[PDB]
Amino acid sequence: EDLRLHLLLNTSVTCNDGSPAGYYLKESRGSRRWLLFLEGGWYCFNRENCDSRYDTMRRLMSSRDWPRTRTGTGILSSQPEENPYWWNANMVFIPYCSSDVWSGASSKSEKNEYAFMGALIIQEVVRELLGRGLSGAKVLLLAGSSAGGTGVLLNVDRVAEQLEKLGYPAIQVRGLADSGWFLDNKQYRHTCAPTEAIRRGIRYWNGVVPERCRRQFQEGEEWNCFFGYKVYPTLRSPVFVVQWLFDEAQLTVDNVHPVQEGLRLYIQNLGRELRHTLKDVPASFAPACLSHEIIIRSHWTDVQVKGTSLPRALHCWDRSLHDPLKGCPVHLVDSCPWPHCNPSCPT
Ligand SMILES: O=C(O)CSc1nccc2ccccc12
Ligand SMILES: *[C@@H]1O[C@H](CO)[C@@H](O)[C@H](O)[C@H]1NC(C)=O
Repeated sequence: EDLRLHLLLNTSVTCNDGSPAGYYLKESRGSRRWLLFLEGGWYCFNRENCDSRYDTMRRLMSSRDWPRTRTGTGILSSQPEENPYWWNANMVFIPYCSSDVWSGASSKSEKNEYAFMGALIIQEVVRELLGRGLSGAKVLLLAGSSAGGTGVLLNVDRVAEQLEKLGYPAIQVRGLADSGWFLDNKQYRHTCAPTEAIRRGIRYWNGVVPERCRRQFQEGEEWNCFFGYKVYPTLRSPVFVVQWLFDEAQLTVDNVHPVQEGLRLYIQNLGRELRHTLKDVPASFAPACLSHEIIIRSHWTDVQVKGTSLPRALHCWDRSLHDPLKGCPVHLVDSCPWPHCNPSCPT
């Protein structure tokens, strides 16, 4: 059940402090399915708050203290009872140590105290995994939670193009974005809010975004591509979107903590706004819960939207991509308007 750590052989691809990045691997011979999960954990957009993050969240900025193994949980689990969806797949857990929402491509030098290479970590991991079985893969599912979910949206197309120009058009690259579908909305009450943090982060990380999204918003406005409802329509790879309607990180950046009318309308409008952004997303799972992340939580099989679980919804999504399905829905968005109106929400 354990995934074994492999630091990157290309030591030029580093975490924030210059230590090498890496990945955790549990191989599954006899399986051409490969799951590459992107860890979340917020971000940092200037020297000062990155220094604070280095004091108290150093494992998200450095590999010096990483454990040698890690137990696969939820969709990374290998037992069918915990992971009905992809229990037999090759499991990859990519630690989040770049603090850049998996967007940076900047090395640390005399002018940069930290390296932000999240976009290069994903590519270098994919490159070093071909020699360990990925070259024979049939499906590469790029998954991620929180900032890792947004990292899927930023990197799923880049993963497909890298394998294309490397002589592997048979590997079908897909994305699974969990809790990374954020809104650049107005805060309930008025450090940089959210939309200004990404604006400064891109310049601080020299972050990169999907090409077609970059061409729409152009120079100075690439921060728009960090938000799912604006970057998703420009992606070519199939992406399944998992999003709590009332995400805790979304409420945090909205300064939402007996609910009076003003806050009630704000919460119900947020749930409404998120539903609207998913109306055109065919493969989606959006329960009306106040929570954060799901796909690597051990009890991720418990939540249901309209009677269908997330593992089943992901199974139906696989079927839909096998070249319209009866009793196998892929678009599952709660309609009720308040946190925990879905009885299967976590407690
Ligand atoms: O990683 C985590 O737990 C939270 S990440 C996060 N939160 C809120 C808004 C964001 C916007 C853009 C990108 C990431 C965002
Ligand atoms: C290591 O990674 C860097 C940055 O992505 C790249 O420029 C370099 O060519 C890589 N080296 C090898 C041997 O792959």
